[PDB]
Amino acid sequence: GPLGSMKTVFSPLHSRRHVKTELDGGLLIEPHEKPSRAETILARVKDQALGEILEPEEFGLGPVKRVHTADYVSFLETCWDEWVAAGKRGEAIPTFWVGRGMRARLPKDIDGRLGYYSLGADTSISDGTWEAARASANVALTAQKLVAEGERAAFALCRPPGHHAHADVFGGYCFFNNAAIAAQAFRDQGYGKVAVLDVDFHHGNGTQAIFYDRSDVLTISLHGDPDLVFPHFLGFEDETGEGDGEAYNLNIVFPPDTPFSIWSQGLEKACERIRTFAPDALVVALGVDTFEEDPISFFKLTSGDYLKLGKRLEQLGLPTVFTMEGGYDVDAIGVNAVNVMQGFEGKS
Amino acid sequence: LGSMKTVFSPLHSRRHVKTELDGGLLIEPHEKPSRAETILARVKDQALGEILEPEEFGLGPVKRVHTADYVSFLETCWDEWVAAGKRGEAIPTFWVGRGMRARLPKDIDGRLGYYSLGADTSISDGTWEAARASANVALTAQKLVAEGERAAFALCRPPGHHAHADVFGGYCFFNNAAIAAQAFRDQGYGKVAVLDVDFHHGNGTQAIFYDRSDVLTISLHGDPDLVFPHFLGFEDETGEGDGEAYNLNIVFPPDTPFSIWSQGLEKACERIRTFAPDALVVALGVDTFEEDPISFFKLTSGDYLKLGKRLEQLGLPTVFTMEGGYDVDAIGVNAVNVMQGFEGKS
Ligand SMILES: [K+]
Ligand SMILES: [K+]
Ligand SMILES: [K+]
Ligand SMILES: [K+]
Ligand SMILES: [Mg+2]
Ligand SMILES: [Mg+2]
Ligand SMILES: [Mg+2]
Ligand SMILES: [Zn+2]
Ligand SMILES: [Zn+2]
Repeated sequence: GPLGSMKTVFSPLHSRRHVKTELDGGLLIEPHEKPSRAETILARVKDQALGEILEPEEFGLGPVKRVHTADYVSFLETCWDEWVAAGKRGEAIPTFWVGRGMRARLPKDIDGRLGYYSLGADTSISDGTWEAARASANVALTAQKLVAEGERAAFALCRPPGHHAHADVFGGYCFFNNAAIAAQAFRDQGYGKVAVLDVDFHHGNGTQAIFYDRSDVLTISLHGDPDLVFPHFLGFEDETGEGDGEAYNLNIVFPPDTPFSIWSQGLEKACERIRTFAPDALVVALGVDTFEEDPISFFKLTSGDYLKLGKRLEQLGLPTVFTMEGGYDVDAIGVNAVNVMQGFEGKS
Repeated sequence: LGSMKTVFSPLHSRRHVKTELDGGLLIEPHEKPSRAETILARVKDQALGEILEPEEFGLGPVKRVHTADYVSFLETCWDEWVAAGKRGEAIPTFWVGRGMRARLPKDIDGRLGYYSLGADTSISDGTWEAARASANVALTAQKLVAEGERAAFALCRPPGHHAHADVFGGYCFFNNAAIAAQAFRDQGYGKVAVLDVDFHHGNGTQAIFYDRSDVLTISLHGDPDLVFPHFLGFEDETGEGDGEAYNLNIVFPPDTPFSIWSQGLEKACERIRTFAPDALVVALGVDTFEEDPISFFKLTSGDYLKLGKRLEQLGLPTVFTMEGGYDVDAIGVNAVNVMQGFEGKS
């Protein structure tokens, strides 16, 4: 496509995930991660003529299982059917989990397995969750293929998001780690080193965990202080990797009310870390829940700041896949996410 | 025929939560105040023995079992929850998933998950007061036995046996049975056995004494592959370190009746005989009952008389702590039948 354009991959199958309940503050509420998020971004991609929009190819479970365990993939496929067959009347929500002092032992019971495979209770599973998660991973893999076959960049309009999912744990509205799947696909195709930069408001705990003992995939996240927000139990600045991965994970933490003038100092530190890592490809886990009107987050970026973010990311000079993560003010989510892509393409 | 004293606190009614997460829905809680009131009414109706209010022992004996940080959390959780703007009862949303750090966070939601093993045990106003009262009920029962009674009935509510040193869940906050067992040890009883006949595994009691040989922990329960607590309670868990061979789990499948369950009871009694303890704590649940709404054994009301009789034959100073049992219209008959069987009713 012409200079100033970027392709977007989008699957209509995201609408197969449309849960009705989310545990929040002790109540079952309307979920934050709703289908209109993807539809609003897509409409803005079309309205601004960002570039070609294409549906994903089907890559099968192979590339997903380069990152996720077979038992976990099997669990996600059967969980809903087993839940209904066991007589439960609500959506599939964990009630019990492996508390501190208990065994990490897989039980037969579906409630037990729900808790074994989860890190939170705000991510209901229902009919179509499996199909939407599969399509979202294929969206990311199709974007990776576009870039591997010649595009400078591509936008993977993933829903559900991915960066909170571990090799065998779901939560934070995520099931398959689309960013990690794209990064591993780059590695499997002969890209020697890959960086994953997580600019979503929340820590990419799943991505950090998946590559934690590796030096061939650099993981960086900017996020709200986990002492104060999800995911609470990872994301601290003292987590720098393990074994061969020591010095190849970087967390940058910010307090409530942080604006772009401060957040972008952390962005500059992340970009300098990417420069010294010198990767062959970049995956950006993009959330716009850093926005000043986001209902669940406490940074203060403006819509115009997303143009600046995209410009700065283009200056890294790397083949780049963007995977859509969070962002919950639906009025502005399309403007904000597409502003990143437009800034990358030279707008403003 | 014989008499047994019962300790009961009216402060149990301070815990009266409205919601329990169950099957993806917020339902009426199973662990409800009428459980304790129905048992107490039957204790009075049968003239089992004197009924006493608990003494206030303070937090010393509780902190012999539970960590100071956990005890502090339980006192402030509800106030912090309300001040943070939450509109429901206090229920964990996130926890330490496999692969995350066991690191205590500042946030109240984060601490709720750190200190819990499940989301079915809502916290609200008065939970702290009722949990403190329930531990005092167990400690008063232990005092009665140490001062000469053969046995005493601690009519605890909330129950206790699923609580670890620093984890609440399964309707439990303080491990009343563990607190009573440790009180026996602290008063010079060299060996103590804790026998858990509740339908569910006493995972908290197991964890608290797991590396210890001075407190023998035995539980009969439904197979954790199939029921709470799922991640402890298996027969291969026999202890750790010096505690090796001082934990015994006996597991049964759905539909198990007393004629089979009592064979496991006999194996537990033989292990207790060779251990030869100086005191016995029985974590007593009657959710082994054939009509219990969340459990799958098939004991009848008359079987609880036989259970009480068999426990008396151990010949030990015995504290009964009330745990589960959720078929309310039979809970009084069932629980008091254990005490009356202990005293000689058949
Ligand atoms: K982030
Ligand atoms: K790494
Ligand atoms: K038991
Ligand atoms: K033990
Ligand atoms: Mg179950
Ligand atoms: Mg919070
Ligand atoms: Mg009944
Ligand atoms: Zn986010
Ligand atoms: Zn029970």
